[PDB]
Amino acid sequence: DIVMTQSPDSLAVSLGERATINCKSSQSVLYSSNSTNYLAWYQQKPGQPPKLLIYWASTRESGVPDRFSGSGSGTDFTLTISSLQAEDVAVYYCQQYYSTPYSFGQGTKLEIK
Amino acid sequence: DIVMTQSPDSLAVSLGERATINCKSSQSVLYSSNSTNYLAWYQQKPGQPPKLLIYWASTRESGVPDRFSGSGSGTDFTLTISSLQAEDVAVYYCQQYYSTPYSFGQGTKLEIKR
Repeated sequence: DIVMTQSPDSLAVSLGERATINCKSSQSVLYSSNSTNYLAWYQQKPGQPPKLLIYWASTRESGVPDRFSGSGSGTDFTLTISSLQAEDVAVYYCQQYYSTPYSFGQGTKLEIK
Repeated sequence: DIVMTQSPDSLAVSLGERATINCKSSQSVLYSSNSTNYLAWYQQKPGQPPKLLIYWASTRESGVPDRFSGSGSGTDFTLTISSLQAEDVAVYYCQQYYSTPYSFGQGTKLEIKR
């Protein structure tokens, strides 16, 4: 199947500064028919289930602040936070839903410096 | 890793009738410390990513109509739809997020019996 790997497992940045989380798929998740990457990013604050943040690799889900943005294609993707805020402290997960079983990466813990 | 299996892979019922999709986990996702199940249900329509429908096994997400309700505990869960409506036609997936890697079931196609 498709294995997803993230990097790092955790990281910290000062409030106000940028942060980037990387994710690699063991296989391509690009659907050529409509040239789209079936990749998503989830935000998980402790005490809550994972919440959809970004899909199609770069499309933010409604409600998500414009400071979150996704990029990448094929097998390498990145989640970018332009200005870390207190509420952004959480564990992020990338996921591919190109072929079943849909799979997640191991997760990356984001914290404040 | 925990393995999620659903039954059946596809099914159909008449509009206004009930439908049930089952999901098994190879290992319990019941969390003893809080006695809650780390189980979720998603609805996926064509051209869109799966969308969170239910979490904690029975908590309905915001905006989700009461026709949808989840049940089960440990390793056996069930998604129920009391009155099938045309917009409920989609593929449903269960997910465990008790222990990484979080995982999905193979998906169940819900169709309208004409």
